[PDB]
Amino acid sequence: PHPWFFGKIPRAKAEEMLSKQRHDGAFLIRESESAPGDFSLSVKFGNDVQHFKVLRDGAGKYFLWVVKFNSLNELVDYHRSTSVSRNQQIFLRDIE
Amino acid sequence: PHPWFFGKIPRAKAEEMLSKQRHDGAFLIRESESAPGDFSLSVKFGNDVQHFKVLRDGAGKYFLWVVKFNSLNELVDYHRSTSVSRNQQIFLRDIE
Ligand SMILES: C[As](C)(=O)[O-]
Repeated sequence: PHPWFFGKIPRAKAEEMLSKQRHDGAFLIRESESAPGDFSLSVKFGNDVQHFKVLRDGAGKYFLWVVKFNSLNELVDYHRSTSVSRNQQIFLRDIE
Repeated sequence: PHPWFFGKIPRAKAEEMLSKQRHDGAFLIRESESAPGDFSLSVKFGNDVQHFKVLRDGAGKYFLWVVKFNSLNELVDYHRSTSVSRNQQIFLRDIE
């Protein structure tokens, strides 16, 4: 079916299992104990095993985090080294 | 105080100006004509000029475009190459 989707299992169990795997990035998507319905992402990284809430927006799309800005300026700067277009490498550069 | 803000200049005027510039990336921010109140980004690129809508979210943040997925599958594979931590470099690796 899916080697990474162990459905509903305890956060502890996961933490237990992952702490064994011998590689950073070892993960699995389980069903949250706390907030039902929502899935969580457990991953091993070093001497720990972190979790990430699998967020969903209005539209239903999935995502772990996205990049938004507090000011036009913060947006601009960011986009001097990260494309403004989603299908073309376009980086902002001063006029001039 | 800001060399890239051109207040309320016609979209056409922007193009005109920007098209003269010599570097892919030249740009300016203006008050959308077609949207009294919103800001738009004009960036010179290739023989033409592209325009972007500076969007705002329910929290009133600024952004141009984000990365979200229609399926958990998509989200995972994507995160094999892209960190899942906005503060740490962690890439998904299958379990053993
Ligand atoms: C948030 As959790 C650990 O219950 O998936």
